[PDB]
Amino acid sequence: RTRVLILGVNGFIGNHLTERLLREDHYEVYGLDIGSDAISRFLNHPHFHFVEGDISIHSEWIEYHVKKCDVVLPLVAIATPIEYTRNPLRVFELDFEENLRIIRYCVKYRKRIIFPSTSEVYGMCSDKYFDEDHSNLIVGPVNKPRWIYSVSKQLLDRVIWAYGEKEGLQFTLFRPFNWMGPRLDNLNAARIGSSRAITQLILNLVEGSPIKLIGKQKRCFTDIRDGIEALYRIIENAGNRCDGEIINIGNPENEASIEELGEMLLASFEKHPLRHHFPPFAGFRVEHYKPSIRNAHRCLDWEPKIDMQETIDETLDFFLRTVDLT
Repeated sequence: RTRVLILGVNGFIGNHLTERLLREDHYEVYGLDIGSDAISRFLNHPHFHFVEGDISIHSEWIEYHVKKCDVVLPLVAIATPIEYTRNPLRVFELDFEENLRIIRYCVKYRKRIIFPSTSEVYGMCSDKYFDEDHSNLIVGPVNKPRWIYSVSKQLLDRVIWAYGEKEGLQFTLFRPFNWMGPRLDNLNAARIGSSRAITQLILNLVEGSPIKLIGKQKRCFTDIRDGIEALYRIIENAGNRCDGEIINIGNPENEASIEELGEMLLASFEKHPLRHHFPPFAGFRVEHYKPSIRNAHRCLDWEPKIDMQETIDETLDFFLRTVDLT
């Protein structure tokens, strides 16, 4: 069966992607990380193999699994805004330099690489719907440090594209738009996956802190149920329709501003069985951004199905029931 190397498996995507692949009968999953607390349910599974490791520290050990496997999924990256501006150099070394090494192992051993790009690469693009193949990418002056993340991920994309063009690297790039659902990534985990904005809000509701509002700008959210299904089809690569493709993965109908998202969580929150176990709501303390999903349609015959309310209730519910009250 197909050997899937998941680098940074101890989190949101690794958990859902693993559960999925394992439901099928033709995948062998090699999940590499420094801890397994988040995928313990899979440790004793016959087709799962935890691999002790760290992409900043290990060189050889990782190169070896790239060669030993068929498809590689690099999920390790610092994807926390405050950090873009706080420890930018560390964000560049991990996100850019260390992943570049993995990309290179992939071209060297002729392996398929499914790389998580970012929805942030579009920047201040005026298109109502961001198009992987046509939208221009707009960022601010170099003196506006917040963009180092976006531009870094973008340069990587370009380098992957270059290897695909001049050296036969087989690949697929995916750009997830605010994925959410059960088993969210810890706010400070350097693993790509779950929307930090919504997990910060749930955190607010859980800790009794207020929801801070810049809350104007609107965003698209995607249920992990719909998102992981898409990712899974990219691994399937039916008819190889994904080779050389860049695919946005989001539900363009779930639009909502920070304040609207918050309002939605509050509602589901106030009606939740465990509501009494959480502090009273602290209150609210004072452009476009939609993805085009044509490529997803084309390459995957994919279309988001879960209704937004359903996603809101479930993500919150699972979170509340998982909270360690003691």
